[PDB]
Amino acid sequence: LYKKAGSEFALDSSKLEAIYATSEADRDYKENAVDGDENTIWHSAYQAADKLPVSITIKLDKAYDLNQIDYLPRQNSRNGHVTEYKIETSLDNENWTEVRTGNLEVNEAGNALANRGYNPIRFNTINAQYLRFTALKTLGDTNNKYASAAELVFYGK
Ligand SMILES: CC(=O)N[C@@H]1[C@@H](O)[C@@H](O)[C@@H](CO)O[C@H]1O
Ligand SMILES: [Ca+2]
Repeated sequence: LYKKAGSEFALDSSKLEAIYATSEADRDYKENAVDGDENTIWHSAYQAADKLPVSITIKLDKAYDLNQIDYLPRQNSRNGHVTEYKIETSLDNENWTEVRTGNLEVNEAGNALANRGYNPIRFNTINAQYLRFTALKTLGDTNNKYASAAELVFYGK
């Protein structure tokens, strides 16, 4: 029911730009969520007053008909693994449509995502030049405080 990385629709990460994120920590910048690279992450701040939700806004080079993104969790650590999320889109970065909400399954222990590769998230084909991805629940040494993402893969025409 999903599509894999070899969909004719998989936008190239060169098409994407992270224009905004609630916060960023260390050297884990918003740009690392859409650089096509498993080995870089976006991580949000984890100071004392930092809590969820956090979100990141991806700008596309034109407006696309999107119907799926893949979420690639941080490969070396479960810190910031997103387990509940929200997806919104817009043409103008001011008026958002709420596309959907949802969860990703945890492993047996409950300490990391069950699927450590591309977790596909499909939705009904909507036209967009901006997508806001919002982490609602997350894992980490402290749960539900900070989020990370290794990649967001977009699909659309
Ligand atoms: C190298 C590394 O893992 N750094 C993490 C950091 O990204 C963040 O998750 C922080 C919050 O607890 O924990 C650190 O250990
Ligand atoms: Ca990356």
